[PDB]
Amino acid sequence: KPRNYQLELALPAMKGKNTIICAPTGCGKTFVSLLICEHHLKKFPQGQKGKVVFFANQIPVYEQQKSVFSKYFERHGYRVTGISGATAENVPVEQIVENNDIIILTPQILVNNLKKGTIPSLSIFTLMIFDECHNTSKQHPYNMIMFNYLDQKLGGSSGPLPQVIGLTASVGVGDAKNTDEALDYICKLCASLDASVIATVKHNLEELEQVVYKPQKFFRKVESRISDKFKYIIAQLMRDTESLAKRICKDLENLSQIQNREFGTQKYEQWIVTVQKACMVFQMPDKDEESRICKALFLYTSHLRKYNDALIISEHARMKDALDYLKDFFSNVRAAGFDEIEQDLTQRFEEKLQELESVSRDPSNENPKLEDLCFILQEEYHLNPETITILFVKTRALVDALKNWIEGNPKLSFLKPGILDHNILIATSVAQCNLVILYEYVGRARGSKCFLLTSNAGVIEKEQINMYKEKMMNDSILRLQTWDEAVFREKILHIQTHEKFIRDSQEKPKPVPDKENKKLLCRKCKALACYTADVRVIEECHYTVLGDAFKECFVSRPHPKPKQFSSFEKRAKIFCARQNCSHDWGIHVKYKTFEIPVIKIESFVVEDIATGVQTLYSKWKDFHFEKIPFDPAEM
RNA sequence: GGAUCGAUCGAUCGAUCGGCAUCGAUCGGCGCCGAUCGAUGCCGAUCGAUCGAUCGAUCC
Ligand SMILES: [Zn+2]
Repeated sequence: KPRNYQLELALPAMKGKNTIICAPTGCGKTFVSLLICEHHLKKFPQGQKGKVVFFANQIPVYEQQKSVFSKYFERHGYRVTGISGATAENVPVEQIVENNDIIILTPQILVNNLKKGTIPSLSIFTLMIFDECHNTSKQHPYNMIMFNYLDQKLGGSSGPLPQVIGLTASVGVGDAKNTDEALDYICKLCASLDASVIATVKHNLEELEQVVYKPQKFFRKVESRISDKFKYIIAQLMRDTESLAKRICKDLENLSQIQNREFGTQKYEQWIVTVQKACMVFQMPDKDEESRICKALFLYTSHLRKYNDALIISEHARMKDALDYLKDFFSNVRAAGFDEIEQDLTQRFEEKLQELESVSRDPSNENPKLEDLCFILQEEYHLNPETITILFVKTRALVDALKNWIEGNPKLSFLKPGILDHNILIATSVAQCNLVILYEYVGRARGSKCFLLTSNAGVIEKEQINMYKEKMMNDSILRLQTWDEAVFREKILHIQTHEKFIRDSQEKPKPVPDKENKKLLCRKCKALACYTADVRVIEECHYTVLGDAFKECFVSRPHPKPKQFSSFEKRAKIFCARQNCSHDWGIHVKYKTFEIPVIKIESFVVEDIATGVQTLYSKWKDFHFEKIPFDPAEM
């Protein structure tokens, strides 16, 4: 039922000016959006009809919004549909838009439509609502819609432009340190989303706080381990692994430039990735030993990264969790290859494993962070026996690992399997949520706590300046609400005109396609896969090979999660077909009826025929060559 | 497969402050010392811009 708080938040969009409204709940935002839909469609007289469009970023919020919009719009004679990825092909989108009003499409569909040529203008819609509207920052699908609207408006061909109301729970601060910078960022958001009103609660603050989460920050800066025997053993393992890895390259230190590469840190992982991408462009002209040293090194660097991830886990989660992580990696990599390099590294791991299992089983080497995490979990489960603890870690490799520690520690018995009837849920990004714990990271039942366990004070100072930024954002929101309307309209017109001018400034022209027929090699294996003359791009994004000689150069493996993206259908994952390479290459797909595997340039390297230089690319847009479109008449 | 966002970290550049090292100008005392100003190199603290890596999430 609509209360005075929702009507006070929904007041400035009744007049007909765009808003960036802020409600801290989700159901209140949904009710306000439904109220704006009701008042906006009911204001039209006979002979005209409105086309209020709702945008939802993710699939579950799209399904929730589609269910709510279908449930409420039953007694008003209003039709409701929503389009998504599994709905995109089905029937053509122009017939859905032209024969309905309340489209709840996800924004990437509209971005693809306005890029294609369908939906010739944004003036068909009469109101536009943006769920989670502070995402309109840079190159977002919401921002692509807003760039289209600003090019339609400021170009001089503006017609019946839609109202551009928003929906969020936080305006955001960004890279702002002073109050003028926060005001500049909020004005930049208001100009990019093209609004002159920021609606927030100013009078009915008493009934607002009945659903507000209101966290209680309880930071605990607690020191790390002292007796690092496992770190000593595996650090010696990286030391002699890197020393034996220098028997094939005499300039491994000259490949990278990131110094202070201490083990167990993200800086070491960055050094490992940089030295892997530095070795991956190897051009020794023997072309038979080159595959051998590239395969050997790649095994060395994947072992090094696996060891570094083992100490990152052992720093955060248990010692034994690092041991099972390394044992699982060696068990999965033993079946992939049986050469001298793999056997040598595996027999080195079993020659260290006899002391590794002795060190890991020692109960005097437990992590102190896990000890006081168990202590605080014990005391909050003792205070209340129905606490749902959310646990935020940095990586998914910890997500099961801490869970195994939850399945390993005998002092706790009220913790239950909840890896994401579940007592504790451990995840990485986002319900009751009575307790939140952030383990080295940076709902209902009000009175919640948000513990933060870090071995560094930088995260504590970041959360302190985050609280200062929240207070300063609320102060800048009140300051912008105190301003006059016409000066704010002139300000957002100036800011969005400067934004449109600097957007048209960064319009790079078409790059030229390189005329040579370049050859693609494996990342880890350096085998002849295909030439670029046989590389056809299908829908200006996806690339494939129609070569008959390419068909025997790969092998198949069953896909764990097939899912029909766009008009394609996944069937299997393709891999390199050799003795001990087994490198990922792409994915087996069906377009309409053919089975032509689509590759990714991420797991490939590009070599030219004349110069012979090997180039490393991560996205297909960075690759500039003769992009011949895929013709179905050939194969 | 392709795109998008967020957190941490790295590289480069610029700005503010402090410290070390070096070269010149003025004043005072008995060639030496104290003070300030001007310039260069390095490091530390903070901020901004660009690029990248990892991790996570999202969409098509
Ligand atoms: Zn291969």
